[PDB]
Amino acid sequence: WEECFQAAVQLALRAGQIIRKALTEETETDHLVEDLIISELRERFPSHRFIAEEAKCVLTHSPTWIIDPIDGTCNFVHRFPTVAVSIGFAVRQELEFGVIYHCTEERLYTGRRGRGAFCNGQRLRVSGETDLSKALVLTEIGPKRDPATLKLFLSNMERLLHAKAHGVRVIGSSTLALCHLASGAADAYYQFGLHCWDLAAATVIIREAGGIVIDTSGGPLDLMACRVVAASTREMAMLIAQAL
Amino acid sequence: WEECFQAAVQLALRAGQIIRKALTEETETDHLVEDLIISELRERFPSHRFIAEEAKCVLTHSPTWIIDPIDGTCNFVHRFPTVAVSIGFAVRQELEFGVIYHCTEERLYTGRRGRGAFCNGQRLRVSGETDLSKALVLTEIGPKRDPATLKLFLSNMERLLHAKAHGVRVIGSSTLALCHLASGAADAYYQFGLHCWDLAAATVIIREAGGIVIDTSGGPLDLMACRVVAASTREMAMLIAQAL
Repeated sequence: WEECFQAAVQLALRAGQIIRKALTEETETDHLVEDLIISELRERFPSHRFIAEEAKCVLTHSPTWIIDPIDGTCNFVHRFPTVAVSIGFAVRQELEFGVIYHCTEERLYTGRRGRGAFCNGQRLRVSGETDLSKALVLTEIGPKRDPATLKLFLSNMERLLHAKAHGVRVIGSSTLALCHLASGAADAYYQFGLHCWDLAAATVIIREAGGIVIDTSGGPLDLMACRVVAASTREMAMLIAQAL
Repeated sequence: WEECFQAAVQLALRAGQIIRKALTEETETDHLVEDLIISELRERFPSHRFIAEEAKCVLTHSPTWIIDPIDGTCNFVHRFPTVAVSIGFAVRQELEFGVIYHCTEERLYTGRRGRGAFCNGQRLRVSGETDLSKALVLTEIGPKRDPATLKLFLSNMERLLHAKAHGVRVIGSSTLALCHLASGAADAYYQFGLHCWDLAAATVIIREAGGIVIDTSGGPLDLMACRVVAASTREMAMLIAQAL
């Protein structure tokens, strides 16, 4: 699906341009970026479907765009330089390609079904680490600050920390957090209550890099489940969904 | 102390390229960096003292060097690109200059007392956030994990999130975390069990940047205390401090 993949690449970094020059300044950009991507993909393929924030995440069987104009909202506002656009694409209720741009570091993350995953030219591949005790695991807080998700939050980290994890990292971006996964920079990821536009693109990439992406339970991924376990190995992934 | 400062700067940079180098492969470097700096400065200023990993943080009034060849050790071995070199300087029992160089993303942070703070030649200024509820806070698990130092991490964390804090960030580099604080991309920092060589250099940069660096307890910094609270505003430092 080249013309579309190319539309994704071309837009992800034009958006990525808009956000870099925006970060220099001292919600508008979001919409700007949103309405940029979605209006052009729209009347580029007027009959395609979309799934971005602006129930649920119900993926049909038709060619669907799954978009997050700005991932790293909060980071943006504090100008924490961990900000991203993520454009995923599905066909036949399968994830086709993904394109995730690190606006700051200028790293185009791409992933096509069966054709591998690359960051800036060269190929990516996960780690294969299977021993959780030797692993660097990623996760994120969340927008919602209810005492039930926050207790949750603290519950899973203890489990992961009592699971004897090498180190934990939370960077304010699930999209980039997972791209770290895909490239080997980390060995596992988890999170509850996260929308699927933050998931779609990263998954094809993580998969194409040789990794695994499942439901938190250890079962298969469920886009509407709003959760994830992404790992370097299905072993690692299993250890993580077990703990918690 | 112009002579000295450019000594660390050139070593932070020398060490850095070596780090970036060695990172390129697929901890002997840490020794290479340790020597790389302590050696030179040793010959250069043989009358000086060294505070480094090898009582520990007993600072006199003599001209003393506080060094961490590599901050972000676990990150190194994982290839997680959050690794830093730390060379701090004190004279007459006060912090004089600090130099921190994000090896990978190639940033040389510096700060000299009276002479403000910088990164790559641009003047740094703390954020100026006093509203803890609007704060991006950074911390670190730390070294040990013995249950003692691991349920504290979760008590602190739980407390912080409990205070309706914007977000939490752990990136696996104390000095880099603390540099973000200087830059303005974060609002505060807190940690229990971090050594002075991680903290000497950063405290200088945060101070010269307009930030406040204090003891965990709200009191002033006690370098032999292996703990810190740093923040954009004394206002913030308190709201954090009175959460702990």
